[PDB]
Amino acid sequence: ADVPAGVQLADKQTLVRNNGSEVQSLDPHKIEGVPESNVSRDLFEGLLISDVEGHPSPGVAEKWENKDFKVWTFHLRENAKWSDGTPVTAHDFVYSWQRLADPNTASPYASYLQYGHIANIDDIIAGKKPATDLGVKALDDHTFEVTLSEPVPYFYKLLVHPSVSPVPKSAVEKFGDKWTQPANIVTNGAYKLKNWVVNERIVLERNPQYWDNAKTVINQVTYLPISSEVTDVNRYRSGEIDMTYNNMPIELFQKLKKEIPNEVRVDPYLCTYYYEINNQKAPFNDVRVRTALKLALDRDIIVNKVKNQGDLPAYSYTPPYTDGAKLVEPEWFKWSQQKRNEEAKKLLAEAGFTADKPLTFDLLYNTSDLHKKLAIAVASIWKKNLGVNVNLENQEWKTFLDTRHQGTFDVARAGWCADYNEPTSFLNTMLSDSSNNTAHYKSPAFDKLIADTLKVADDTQRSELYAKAEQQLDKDSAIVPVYYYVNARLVKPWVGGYTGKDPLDNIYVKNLYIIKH
Repeated sequence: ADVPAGVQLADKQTLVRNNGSEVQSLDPHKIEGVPESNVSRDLFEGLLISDVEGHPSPGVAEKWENKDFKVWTFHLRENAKWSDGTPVTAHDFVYSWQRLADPNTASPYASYLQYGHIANIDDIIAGKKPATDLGVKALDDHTFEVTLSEPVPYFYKLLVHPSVSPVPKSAVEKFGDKWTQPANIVTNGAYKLKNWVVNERIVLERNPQYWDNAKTVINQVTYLPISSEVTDVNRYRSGEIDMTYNNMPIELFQKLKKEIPNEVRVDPYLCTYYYEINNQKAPFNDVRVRTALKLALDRDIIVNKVKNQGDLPAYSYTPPYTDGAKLVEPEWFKWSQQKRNEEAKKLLAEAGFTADKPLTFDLLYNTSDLHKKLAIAVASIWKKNLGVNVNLENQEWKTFLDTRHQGTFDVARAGWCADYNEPTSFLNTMLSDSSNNTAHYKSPAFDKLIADTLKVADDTQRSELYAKAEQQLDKDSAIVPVYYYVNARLVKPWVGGYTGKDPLDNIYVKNLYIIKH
């Protein structure tokens, strides 16, 4: 942390953060969510990290170069160490990205190496080539070189993501899936794992071996797994919680706005809230059905009347304020709701849905006040605007992700947040073979538009193809865009260092500090 001149610090430097839910795991190769990444950033540090405002900055790599945006050489700082005191080296990285590529890891983020276009990743995911063939090599203990199959100018921006964080081979190999237990884990970020009580708390303690330890100020941070936004606000206002999770409850937000204005942080956020449709299951494999639901959902009601927390009605997957996005707002978004509603009902009648045999299906969401309340209004809206019947189902975060990967669903509440600030961070997740593709959407035309983005060396060219890829996605009604999020959470007046300027919300506890109160 960079403490401002003259701020007086508290004696006690401890932080309690709500984290939305029980993390799927602490293994960087086994995770895919915001809660998983919150804790990962404090424990495992990659090549680059986001600074306090989100800019890609030095992590384990102190400086790097590229040759034609295809061969990237990372110079690793020499004092980078793990919590057992042993050096962090380029060999750590080679082993880790290899472990991520390997199909026997079954990482949900295995496709991240495709997104970066590391050489040979497609045959490695496919089983055609062993993982040791990945285009990565340690030139020496402090020099890691990456070779891509094509120029990727924004490549280094991908490197702040948890999936490309180093994992310590000797803990993984001797303890298997128990490597992340506190007695077995070894970490290289600012913190170390002190305690892990499933559905109770995760307690991190400062890691003295961390290379930038001298600037770390919080000595201990606890991550809570509270999925009730009401309860998180409640324990924040009671004094137990210092920073809530950034999901706000409908029951209390307006009141909070009026009661504690200074503590309500409302900032730009590159996430999109959508109802993810299972594109390979009947009757959702019929574009008419999918378009009816997209059009009959009333964004003005959901976003401005029922949520009203500063979100913006959405008409696409990629957020339009993403760096490099110049999106075409479709015609249906400008229509009246009644015109959307008529159109939606017409397509369903063409799909053969009658009043005697209505369209009835499930709507899966992750346990949450916010999502339950939005789910009930959507159900109602869809019921009165289109005549469809919806059955609401909640699941704990972990089970919920796993249901969506399984394809054991109809429609599911979803949210995708950028991993790096560029449109492919969203668009790559819809590629036919993406490991992130829980929509189970396969469009050859969609795939080709995105494959062409790196065959041109023009920004305008590349934004126009992103724009066309969003239109293809909208043409197929792959999803139901609801709103672009804002980052809204409560932060105690004494928490210094949360600027609200990173649009990915990549917060590190090593950059925070408690002001004396």
